[PDB]
Amino acid sequence: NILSVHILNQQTGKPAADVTVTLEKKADNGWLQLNTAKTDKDGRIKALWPEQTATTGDYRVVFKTGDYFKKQNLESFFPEIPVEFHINKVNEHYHVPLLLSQYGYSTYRGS
Amino acid sequence: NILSVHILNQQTGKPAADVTVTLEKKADNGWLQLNTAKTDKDGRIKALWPEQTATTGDYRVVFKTGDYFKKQNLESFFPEIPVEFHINKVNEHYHVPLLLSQYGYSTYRGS
Amino acid sequence: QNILSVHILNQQTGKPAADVTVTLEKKADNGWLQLNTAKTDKDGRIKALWPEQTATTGDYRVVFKTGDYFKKQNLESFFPEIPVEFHINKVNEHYHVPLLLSQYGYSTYRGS
Amino acid sequence: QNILSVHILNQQTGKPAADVTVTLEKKADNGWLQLNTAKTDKDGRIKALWPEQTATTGDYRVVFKTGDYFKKQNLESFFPEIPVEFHINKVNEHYHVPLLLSQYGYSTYRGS
Ligand SMILES: [Zn+2]
Ligand SMILES: [Zn+2]
Ligand SMILES: [Zn+2]
Ligand SMILES: [Zn+2]
Ligand SMILES: [Zn+2]
Ligand SMILES: [Zn+2]
Ligand SMILES: [Zn+2]
Ligand SMILES: [Zn+2]
Ligand SMILES: [Zn+2]
Ligand SMILES: [Zn+2]
Ligand SMILES: [Zn+2]
Ligand SMILES: [Zn+2]
Ligand SMILES: [Zn+2]
Ligand SMILES: [Zn+2]
Ligand SMILES: [Zn+2]
Ligand SMILES: [Zn+2]
Ligand SMILES: [Zn+2]
Ligand SMILES: [Zn+2]
Repeated sequence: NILSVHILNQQTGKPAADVTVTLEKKADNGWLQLNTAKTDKDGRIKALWPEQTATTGDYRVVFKTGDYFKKQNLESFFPEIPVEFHINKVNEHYHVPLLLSQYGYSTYRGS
Repeated sequence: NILSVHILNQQTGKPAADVTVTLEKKADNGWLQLNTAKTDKDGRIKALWPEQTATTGDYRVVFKTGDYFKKQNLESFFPEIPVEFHINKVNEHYHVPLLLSQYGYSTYRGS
Repeated sequence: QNILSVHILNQQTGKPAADVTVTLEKKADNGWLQLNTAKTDKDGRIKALWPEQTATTGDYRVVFKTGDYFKKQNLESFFPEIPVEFHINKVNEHYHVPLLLSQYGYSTYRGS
Repeated sequence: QNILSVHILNQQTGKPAADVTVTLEKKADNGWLQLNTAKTDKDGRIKALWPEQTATTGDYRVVFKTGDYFKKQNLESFFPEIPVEFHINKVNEHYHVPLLLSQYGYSTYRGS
């Protein structure tokens, strides 16, 4: 499977479990949803890509982090966190982690 | 003006100049553009809000960093960088910096 | 500006980290010599961390005493303190070293 | 899973930083004390950085020799090297310290 994401809560140093994440493909107009899943107990979704071959182009994962903090009775600057990325080789592995705090985050292409 | 953004290029330790940044307002499960501007020689847009009172709700600034890198013949993982945030109080200041590399970034509410 | 500014933004509150002790040291042979110590102000800033002596080129270290900052709030942190080592290759320039801070994560960089 | 792992991701390439020297030191009574040194593999990893000797609680630091890493590519960096200090309260636990590296900025955290 060509896409994995995970969330590490930088305030606890522990994974953010049970966080909804969506995957969309950029279309000519707007976006098209490909999948949705929730991070597991290790804050991971190891296989977020649906059962379909990928094409080169732009994609967007959206980590629903607002809800995750809301459940802890915590406020956050971000209602959710979209990350847009480009696939240029269709059978490569893509890894998009999120390092999360209430009022800041980091994301990168992981190994 | 209630919204400032700036971009620091972590690969040079210098500001990212002449980068286009849009501002959108959330409305009916879609987004509406309110303004667009370019970071100055210091990587800043001091006054990104249009000349109209802000309303509470969710907003999205989109840093056009894919284009910034492509002009330098540098590949980037991200075609652009959207950041969504809540504006709960219409008259206070919102500062949304971006720390930028080709394959990673950080954003946060600034002071 | 002063040759050296530092500030701390608490990423968990989205507000500056006030009253955090920060030291400045110069590399001296295989060790370090303290040049100054100061505390972030109410905006999380130390606008002028260099003491009133001429800065020389070479390597330096700021240590953000963040373990203590979190301990006062009865919060645990992975880092007892956070050292950042950097170059001062040119004494005619301004050096800005921000710290973006969480209990189990941080970022630092050369700012403007 | 080892008491201590570290890895480096070069955020300018989106690829691991290979063959980077990393030391590990303990905060002993007589000063900082080297316990081990190693080099990241082709995946940017040192999965087992602890020496064979039993770990105790206390303060430790890893120093990623990134200055050298960039100098081999004829690239400048703000940091001669990057120290990261951290607490080990439970010797039975796994401690992971990734470094996300750019020439003029980095991020670190306690990983899973
Ligand atoms: Zn992962
Ligand atoms: Zn959204
Ligand atoms: Zn693309
Ligand atoms: Zn992966
Ligand atoms: Zn992979
Ligand atoms: Zn700014
Ligand atoms: Zn977009
Ligand atoms: Zn909102
Ligand atoms: Zn501001
Ligand atoms: Zn402000
Ligand atoms: Zn500052
Ligand atoms: Zn120290
Ligand atoms: Zn130097
Ligand atoms: Zn400055
Ligand atoms: Zn690792
Ligand atoms: Zn050192
Ligand atoms: Zn300790
Ligand atoms: Zn690990």
